[PDB]
Amino acid sequence: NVTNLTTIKNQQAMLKIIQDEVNSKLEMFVSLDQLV
Amino acid sequence: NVTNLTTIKNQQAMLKIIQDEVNSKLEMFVSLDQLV
Ligand code: NA
Repeated sequence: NVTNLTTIKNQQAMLKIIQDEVNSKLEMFVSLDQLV
Repeated sequence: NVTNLTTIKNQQAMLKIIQDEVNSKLEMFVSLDQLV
């Protein structure tokens, strides 16, 4: 039972970092859409 | 054990936000593809 709570933590941190990574690429796709 | 649930609720909220943002971007991608 301890482990799941710990996993949820580590997974929380790793989810947060990856969810921050996607946006930077996205904005350029936004700029390309504006250009087109 | 209750904390694990609270952290899991935080997981669900965070993903939710991310789940949205990505859908909002994919819609504009679809619009671009149809236009091209
Ligand atoms: Na794209």
